[PDB]
Amino acid sequence: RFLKVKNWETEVVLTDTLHLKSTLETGCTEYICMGSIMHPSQHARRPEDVATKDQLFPLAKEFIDQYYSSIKRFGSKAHMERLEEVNKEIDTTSTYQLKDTELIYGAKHAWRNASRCVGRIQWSKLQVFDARDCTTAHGMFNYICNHVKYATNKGNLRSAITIFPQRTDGKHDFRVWNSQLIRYAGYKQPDGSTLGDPANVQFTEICIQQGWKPPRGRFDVLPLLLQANGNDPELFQIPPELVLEVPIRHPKFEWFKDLGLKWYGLPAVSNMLLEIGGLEFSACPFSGWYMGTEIGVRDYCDNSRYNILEEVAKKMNLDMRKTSSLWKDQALVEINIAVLYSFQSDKVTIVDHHSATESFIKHMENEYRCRGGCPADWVWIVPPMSGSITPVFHQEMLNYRLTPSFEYQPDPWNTHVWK
Amino acid sequence: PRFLKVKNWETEVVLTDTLHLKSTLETGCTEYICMGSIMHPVATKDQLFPLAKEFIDQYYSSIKRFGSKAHMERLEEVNKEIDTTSTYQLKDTELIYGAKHAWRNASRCVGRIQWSKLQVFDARDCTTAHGMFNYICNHVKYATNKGNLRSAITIFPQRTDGKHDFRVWNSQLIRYAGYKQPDGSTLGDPANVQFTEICIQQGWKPPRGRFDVLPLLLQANGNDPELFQIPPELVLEVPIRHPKFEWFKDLGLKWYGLPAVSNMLLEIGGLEFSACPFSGWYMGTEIGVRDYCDNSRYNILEEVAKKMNLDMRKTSSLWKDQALVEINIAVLYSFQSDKVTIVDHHSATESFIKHMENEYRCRGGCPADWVWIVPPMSGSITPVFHQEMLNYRLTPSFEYQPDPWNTHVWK
Ligand code: HEM
Ligand code: HEM
Ligand SMILES: Cc1cc(N)nc2cc(-c3ccc(CN)cc3O)c(F)cc12
Ligand SMILES: C[C@H](O)[C@H](O)[C@H]1CNc2nc(N)[nH]c(=O)c2N1
Ligand SMILES: C[C@H](O)[C@H](O)[C@H]1CNc2nc(N)[nH]c(=O)c2N1
Ligand SMILES: [Zn+2]
Repeated sequence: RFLKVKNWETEVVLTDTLHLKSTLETGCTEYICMGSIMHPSQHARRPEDVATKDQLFPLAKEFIDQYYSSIKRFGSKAHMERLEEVNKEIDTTSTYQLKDTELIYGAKHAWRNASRCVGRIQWSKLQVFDARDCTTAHGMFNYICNHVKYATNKGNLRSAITIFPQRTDGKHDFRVWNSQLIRYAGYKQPDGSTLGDPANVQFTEICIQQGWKPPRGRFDVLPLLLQANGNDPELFQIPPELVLEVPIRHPKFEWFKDLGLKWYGLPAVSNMLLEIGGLEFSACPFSGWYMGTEIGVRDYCDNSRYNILEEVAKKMNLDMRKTSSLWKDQALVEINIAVLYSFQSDKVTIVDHHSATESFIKHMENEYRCRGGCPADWVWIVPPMSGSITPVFHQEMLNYRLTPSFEYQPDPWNTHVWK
Repeated sequence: PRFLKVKNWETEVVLTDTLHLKSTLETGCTEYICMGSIMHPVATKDQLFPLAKEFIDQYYSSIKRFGSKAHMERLEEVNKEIDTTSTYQLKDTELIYGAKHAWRNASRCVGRIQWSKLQVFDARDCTTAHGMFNYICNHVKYATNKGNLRSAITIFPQRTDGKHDFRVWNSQLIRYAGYKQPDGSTLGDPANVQFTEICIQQGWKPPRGRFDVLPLLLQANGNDPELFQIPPELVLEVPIRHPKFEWFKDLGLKWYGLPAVSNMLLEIGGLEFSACPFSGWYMGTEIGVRDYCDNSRYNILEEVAKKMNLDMRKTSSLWKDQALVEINIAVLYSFQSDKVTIVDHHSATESFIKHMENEYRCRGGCPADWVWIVPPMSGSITPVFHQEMLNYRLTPSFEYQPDPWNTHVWK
């Protein structure tokens, strides 16, 4: 009917009606909950390849209706002409093209609708770069460099998305093969161990297998692997002066900087799909700024990532014989103190998990007040350390799928037919 | 489908869940909205019949006697009781099987690797609050075992018409009192302020100290609850000191050794056991993260951080995180030093992954609530964080029930 959420620390109760506008299956049923499944559902709004008219047009009407409602038209002359324009365009090309305003609206609302994102208080402050005129990998690389430069802004980071041509028949996709624009290589060592970042071992190897000569260090910025109009991907080296990096040091442990650690300042996800009114932008790299835990809890401490916990623990002279000394927990805190201290000292935008979660609670209040709800995925909103001492831990959330949205998509190398 | 797969993204291990086909009651989610983080989303004859059948069939299957002569006669014997008396009585074997499987089925419990080692105390002959007290004392003494804790449950008479319920009004058997002061401050445990007032109103004379063990408030056969003081020599306690910080013991903190939850309802075969206190042993973060460090609890976070000379001006110093770790170190060190059973969140989550994999092997699945299985601190460095889990409701089960003072008709 109409669902309430309660915060068990403040007793604030919020009432959700926005979920009634949700279209896609979450994967749950009355009998099974899938809220901890990474990809619970395959319910897409359109089928395989180029859809028929009765498949694409109703999705397009819905988005156009939604956009003209958002600006307090709907039924206006411009709205009705737009519907005719979309209809003729689908009739004559089997697709349609978004206006600049519709594109900007759709990208912001994809971010506004991203139930897993704790950063959404910023959703309407997003710089949209229209790259729909792009035709080649070289052009994609040019757009990405300008994105990286604008978004980095000498450390005063600015949220941005660059949107490449939409999918047509599915054999002409634009893709950024990288998962993020900036990532460190991972090297599969002969003695079975791993040098660099273990997440990227496979992609690192694709790059090598494509002709990349690895410098074979521990912080090798990977090349860009860009695919335009379904052609074979091409390698490009981001100019180093565009890749802002922060040396990790600790405000008290002077031996910390001697660990020779750094991280990059710009998180820019580049393997997701942006879906607006039935159109699918398979290359839409988007960026904001880091929550400190994303580098220092996940990027340094996952067992299949950097795993430098022990060395920080060893350097801290901790009992590592048994878990009940909580040596992992102690080192994990110090690493996250160090990451934040370094980014703040170099005036690179960063947010701690206490501040980001507090902002999200505020965003939730705003969304329920003016929009009747806010989709939120508790499993992803709660930070990976110190969860119960942040306000989101005690906040009930409702998760549901609204459109426009960002969607997962398969890595292109499982799909690509080379030439 | 016929199968559902769950993946561990750290180890790549993939398990196949067929057990969820046997879940019969709701999760609260719908096909279009997930309620995985909502905390909480008498039977007629014709209602009781199929629920009893399902449970007896399940029990006779478990003992490899399905379809047997004893199975068919038990079935017939149950239907006659339902027909004649509108209820039925579990055999002792079924009671034990039911209690153990309600724990096995508890999707929010990370401790379930131990489920088959549960001491079941049958208290269905109890008739008065005094009798309940006697049963609960023996439970406490048995489970505590001088620090070598043993899990146990004590099952009081089932619900009949809803007007004669047995209830433990306490939420746990052993909790400390909370007193709100005229100046707005709180003495003791702020989580128990409401129940503390209920006890004082029933005549309890509070010591008005910081660690007053609350009295038992016991309701038998639907009568007004009655107060009892647990004998102090039965309440094992642990003074909290720190292995490095000399000053920690000067906070004067202690905790009780035995977690014993007493406000939930045990449901077996449609029968409802409204009074069923059960106990295990602590995971350290249940005391150290939640029992001292929720802003609605003791709030020695600020005290520990002060004594640590931490920069408490900005959050980005992570003073709260730093002080939370040390309190949890102290909790574990103290219990281990006093030889009182406790488990840290790393050991517990690792054991639970082993348990889950074993349940998938022999049982076809294991329902699990990631929101609750993942510990309240250092989540991603524990192995359950990367473990996909399926949540569904099997019966027998433990269920929430409203506080008895909300619905009780005072005599
Ligand atoms: C501006 C500062 C931002 C912060 C601090 C932030 C924070 C986060 C974090 C911590 C996550 C979970 C990541 C993890 O732990 O693995 C997340 C997820 C996500 N963010 Fe944001 N974010 C920001 C901006 C943005 C922007 C600009 C977009 C797109 C326009 C975006 C879209 C998303 C999406 C789609 C997800 C979920 C992806 C998935 O399903 O896996 N975020 N965010
Ligand atoms: C013996 C060691 C045990 C350990 C270490 C353990 C651990 C835990 C923990 C940490 C939680 C989450 C509590 C919270 O974070 O607030 C939990 C929940 C739970 N435990 Fe266990 N437990 C144990 C024994 C038992 C026993 C013996 C039973 C019943 C026979 C039981 C039934 C439950 C139930 C029903 C819940 C969830 C309650 C709810 O729905 O809110 N546990 N357990
Ligand atoms: C825009 C933005 C900023 C930020 N600071 N962080 C993000 C993290 C993610 C994410 C990445 C990878 C995965 C899967 N490993 C899930 C995510 O939610 C994302 F998409 C966008 C982010
Ligand atoms: C809002 C949320 O559902 C609630 O605060 C839950 C979250 N997960 C939890 N997990 C555990 N183990 N214990 C809890 O008390 C809670 N609280
Ligand atoms: C199994 C689990 O659902 C999965 O690993 C999720 C859990 N929650 C997460 N939360 C965040 N923020 N980031 C993650 O990668 C994950 N991983
Ligand atoms: Zn769900």
